[PDB]
Amino acid sequence: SMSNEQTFIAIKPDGVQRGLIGPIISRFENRGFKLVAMKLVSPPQSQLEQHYADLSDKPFFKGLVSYMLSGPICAMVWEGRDVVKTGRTILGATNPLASAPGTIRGDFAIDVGRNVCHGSDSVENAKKEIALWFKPEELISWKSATFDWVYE
Amino acid sequence: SMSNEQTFIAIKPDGVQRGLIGPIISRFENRGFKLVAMKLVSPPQSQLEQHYADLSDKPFFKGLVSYMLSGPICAMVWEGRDVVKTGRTILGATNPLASAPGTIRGDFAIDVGRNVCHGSDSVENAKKEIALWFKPEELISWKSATFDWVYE
Amino acid sequence: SMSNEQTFIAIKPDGVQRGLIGPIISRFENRGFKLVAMKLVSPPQSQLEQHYADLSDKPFFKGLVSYMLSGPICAMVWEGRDVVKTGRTILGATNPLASAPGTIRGDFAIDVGRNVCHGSDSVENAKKEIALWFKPEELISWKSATFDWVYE
Amino acid sequence: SMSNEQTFIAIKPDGVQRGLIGPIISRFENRGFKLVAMKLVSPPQSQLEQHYADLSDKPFFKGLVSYMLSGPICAMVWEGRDVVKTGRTILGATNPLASAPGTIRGDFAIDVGRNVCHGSDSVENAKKEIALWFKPEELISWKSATFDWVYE
Amino acid sequence: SMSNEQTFIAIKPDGVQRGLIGPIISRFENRGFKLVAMKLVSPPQSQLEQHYADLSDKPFFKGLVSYMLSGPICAMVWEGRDVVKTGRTILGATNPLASAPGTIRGDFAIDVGRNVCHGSDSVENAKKEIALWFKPEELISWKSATFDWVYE
Amino acid sequence: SMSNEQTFIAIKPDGVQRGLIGPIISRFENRGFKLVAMKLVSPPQSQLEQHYADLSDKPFFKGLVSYMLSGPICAMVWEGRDVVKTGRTILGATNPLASAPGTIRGDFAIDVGRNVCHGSDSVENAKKEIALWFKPEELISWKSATFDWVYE
Ligand SMILES: Nc1ncnc2c1ncn2[C@@H]1O[C@H](COP(=O)(O)OP(=O)(O)O)[C@@H](O)[C@H]1O
Ligand SMILES: Nc1ncnc2c1ncn2[C@@H]1O[C@H](COP(=O)(O)OP(=O)(O)O)[C@@H](O)[C@H]1O
Ligand SMILES: Nc1ncnc2c1ncn2[C@@H]1O[C@H](COP(=O)(O)OP(=O)(O)O)[C@@H](O)[C@H]1O
Ligand SMILES: Nc1ncnc2c1ncn2[C@@H]1O[C@H](COP(=O)(O)OP(=O)(O)O)[C@@H](O)[C@H]1O
Ligand SMILES: Nc1ncnc2c1ncn2[C@@H]1O[C@H](COP(=O)(O)OP(=O)(O)O)[C@@H](O)[C@H]1O
Ligand SMILES: Nc1ncnc2c1ncn2[C@@H]1O[C@H](COP(=O)(O)OP(=O)(O)O)[C@@H](O)[C@H]1O
Repeated sequence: SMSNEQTFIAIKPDGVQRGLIGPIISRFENRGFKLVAMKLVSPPQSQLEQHYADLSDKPFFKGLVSYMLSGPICAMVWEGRDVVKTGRTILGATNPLASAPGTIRGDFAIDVGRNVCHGSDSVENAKKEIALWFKPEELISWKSATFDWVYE
Repeated sequence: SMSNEQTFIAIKPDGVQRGLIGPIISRFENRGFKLVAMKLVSPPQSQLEQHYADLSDKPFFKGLVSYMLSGPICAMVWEGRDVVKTGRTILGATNPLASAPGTIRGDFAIDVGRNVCHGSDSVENAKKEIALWFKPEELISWKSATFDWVYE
Repeated sequence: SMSNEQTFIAIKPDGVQRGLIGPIISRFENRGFKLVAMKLVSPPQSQLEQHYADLSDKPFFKGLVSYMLSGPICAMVWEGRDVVKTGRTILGATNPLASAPGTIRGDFAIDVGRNVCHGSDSVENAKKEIALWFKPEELISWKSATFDWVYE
Repeated sequence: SMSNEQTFIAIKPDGVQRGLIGPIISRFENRGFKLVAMKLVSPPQSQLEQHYADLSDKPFFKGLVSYMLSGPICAMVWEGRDVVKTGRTILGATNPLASAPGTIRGDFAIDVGRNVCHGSDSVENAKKEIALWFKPEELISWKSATFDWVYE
Repeated sequence: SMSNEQTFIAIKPDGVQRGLIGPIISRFENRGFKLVAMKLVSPPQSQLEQHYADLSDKPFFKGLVSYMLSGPICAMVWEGRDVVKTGRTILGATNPLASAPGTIRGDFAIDVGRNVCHGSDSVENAKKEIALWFKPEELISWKSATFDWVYE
Repeated sequence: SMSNEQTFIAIKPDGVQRGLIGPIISRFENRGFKLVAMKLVSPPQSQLEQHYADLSDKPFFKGLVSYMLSGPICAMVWEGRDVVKTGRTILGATNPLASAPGTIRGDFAIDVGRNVCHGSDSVENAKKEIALWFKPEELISWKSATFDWVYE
């Protein structure tokens, strides 16, 4: 689609505690995507329950929210062509037992409840998650010096 | 299912000769598995033949045994949930021709007779290999400081 | 001194454009320091002139401010024992021509006007830079799961 | 099947511009393949048109040749068993959207027109591409010290 | 001066706990030194007190032995020309505050009591430490395939 | 001073044999220097003797020449401000015993007769070595997409 597509990527509290902030950012950075927003944050419980509002009936919802509250979160917005779908491919399968080596979860995660990172699963959910986690002023506008070498 | 499942991972003499001990250990270390036993050994021929007992009448058996005798072996025991199956996924296909990049054999190996590493193919074979290569006191009991961040 | 000492580290616009956000964060992360605040920001010219207010009489001041405005900045606050002095050691000499390999500038920078990163040179300047760049609510409070293994 | 098979790998101008010469070479070097020829060249227009002669009727042909002329190319010849097929697997799918993480394009590329690298798709085309890009005297004959550890 | 010199390198419990076994081994492996013995052990109290016998009058002696007992240790014997002196340089200064980036402690450690690794400080002390931590049968004799390329 | 200063960097046969082409290129590539010429060559004895002409009556001259003939050499020309002096700093001390970790020889070499790489010691010697190893048309003229972010 368009090279200005954006997605929401968040390093979960287990990824921060295990020192994976650098490696995870390098995966998207080396792929050619543009970081337009990033901040370390500890959101309230109500925001995390809204982020996972589609899973409010799951049995693991209560444990998921409390685990997302157990530490800081590195919330990011990455911009690039097909960055939503490609971003999920970089993260790996939701259950890292089903993820392939070379992906984030395939290299670092074991339990589905401790899968290190989060990524938007659709363009519409990406826009809803970006507006939920970031203010419009936190989206930084700039052009990469190698844009014409990453994109045709 | 059980987070205390154990598998036997061994760096074959070609992996030792090519300076791959560090990177191979980092594959399991960065994934979140616990190293409970490790030693550099040059095991006798009988132990290696007992290790590959199910392949005694294979055409490549004699060559496999002498090649496993041609250099030191880094024998390891890794502990973690589904470490047996996931460990095999980390190693890649037995023939690195069929292995995917991002795995150990997919990044370092070419020939099936020089596939760099070994991994237990099942839980029962893992217990038999662990008892064959390691004495019980050589398995170290300890608790990882990030156990609760790797497992839910 | 105290293990709660904080310093201000910022990835300059040249470091962001060249894709060094991941590697730089990994230097402090692998050393054992705790990231307590981080955000991607494009500060106004007045804030950057206050950040370098001690150099308002330098001939390179006008070019320094405009260069700091040419792209986004990854502003960070790292916490750890002697993190101010050790942080400068990790960055390297101000002129990367005088920096040693293994440091950030020793591995990535050439020109002093394009030295990729910034670091506070004293505890007092660190407190002034932290309050200048970050709001008090952006400092996230948490304890690393390996704190007792990094510190005695 | 034979260990003396050769393929032509070429780092495209976008790969050179984005500082990927080192990492791409390490992918084949760490796998066990032998570098027998390499040079940084800026070939004439007629050479690139012959390289993609089978795509002369494609609508993107003129733009492909023009973009391949816009910068230097790191032309290489790698030798090893099944190096053509395995080399293609290391590069990843032609469209980086379909490429897997762990491959070259899966880690570094996004656009099909900016897939940073090229590899021969067959042994016949490899010989034709090697004869087109290299003089026979530029292929260096040597024996790797770890040959007997890579191959059985 | 002789290439058969041996030193004792030991990854301390904090190094094991922080997932640094792989990276530390790669430091010596990539330099050209040969691993002739390695094991993951949890030594008794009397062995650690003999290891630091020269520091029995230090005030931090009791705490040092207790902390060295609090987790597993990766005991290693590396062989190479001037491996004792060069090994100390690779580890870095005893106090990580004085260590340089690029060394093990300069990249991973902060506290003197948590410097993640140990190395023999002399050839005489290396022989004493090797005889204390390893049985003679645990030192594997082999010839590196790149020996004639590491040494003249 | 001049950003178009050029130096001659060559990977010696031991560096090629030990699979160090990728990492060595990344040292100069990540620092921000521009690769303008590169080729894998097996130069004749006379060229190598002319390269080390100032050492003709040294005791190690004959051994140095035959060792430089024993394998392929990756000859390169790198361009950048103070690339000659900084390039030598990246390589480390001639005797890797005296070299610091973080440099090429400090991370990969042990013996002075096997110090992996070569670098021009002065600007005038660089011009003489570049003309000795490379034809003028083999030097590629191009502009890095991040030139204005590496240099002020
Ligand atoms: N069975 C489970 N047990 C515990 N946690 C789970 C389970 N399934 C999903 N989760 C957690 O809930 C989050 C939401 O998962 P979901 O949105 O369905 O997939 P994804 O987050 O990969 O798009 C996941 O990131 C995962 O950490
Ligand atoms: N056709 C073959 N030729 C040579 N060696 C082989 C062949 N098949 C298997 N081997 C070697 O024998 C070992 C045992 O193979 P097997 O146990 O069947 O696969 P895995 O090691 O993946 O469990 C392999 O690691 C491989 O190195
Ligand atoms: N001579 C110079 N020319 C251009 N820019 C300079 C020069 N000296 C310093 N700078 C820039 O001004 C910034 C402030 O430098 P200074 O505060 O003196 O050292 P540091 O920032 O390393 O503590 C530096 O980060 C550098 O990028
Ligand atoms: N639809 C397209 N649009 C733009 N460029 C393309 C397209 N398809 C292929 N190319 C370019 O043409 C080159 C030749 O493609 P092809 O030979 O079919 O794939 P491969 O290079 O993987 O063998 C590719 O490397 C790619 O950069
Ligand atoms: N002042 C101190 N406080 C706490 N621990 C110390 C102190 N000095 C040394 N140690 C510990 O004792 C060990 C032995 O120190 P020493 O042998 O003098 O240095 P090295 O281990 O570099 O040879 C060190 O590894 C260090 O962990
Ligand atoms: N004493 C020695 N013994 C063996 N080889 C040596 C010795 N001194 C130098 N050499 C080799 O000769 C080459 C030329 O040395 P020299 O030019 O003086 O240092 P540099 O290569 O750092 O400029 C070195 O790269 C080294 O490999």
